[PDB]
Amino acid sequence: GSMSSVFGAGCTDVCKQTPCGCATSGCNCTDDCKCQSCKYGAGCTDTCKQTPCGCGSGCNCKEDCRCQSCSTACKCAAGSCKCGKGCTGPDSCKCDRSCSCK
Ligand SMILES: [Cd+2]
Ligand SMILES: [Cd+2]
Ligand SMILES: [Cd+2]
Ligand SMILES: [Cd+2]
Ligand SMILES: [Cd+2]
Ligand SMILES: [Cd+2]
Ligand SMILES: [Cd+2]
Ligand SMILES: [Cd+2]
Ligand SMILES: [Cd+2]
Repeated sequence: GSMSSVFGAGCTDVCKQTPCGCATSGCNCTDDCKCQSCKYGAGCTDTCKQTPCGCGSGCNCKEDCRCQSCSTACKCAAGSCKCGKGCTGPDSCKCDRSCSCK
């Protein structure tokens, strides 16, 4: 129940590479980047990618995490998701822990 995208809202051509070059040439993408490959390392942990997630109440991520399973519930509610997504809730949120809302 989500958009089938591997990109965010402003990815570089380096992200459009193959393999993804952001892990070689640096990352410069947006907070919506659904690319588990470039933003990894400085955002996640080996406990998050376990699928669904092994973090839960025992997280070991960085901060650039886009998962709402281990990240704490946003204060988004009643139109309080100013990033522009407008999820207004952690369950609807698909942003990261350092986004505009959070
Ligand atoms: Cd990207
Ligand atoms: Cd990428
Ligand atoms: Cd990137
Ligand atoms: Cd994570
Ligand atoms: Cd997680
Ligand atoms: Cd985590
Ligand atoms: Cd949020
Ligand atoms: Cd959101
Ligand atoms: Cd957001």
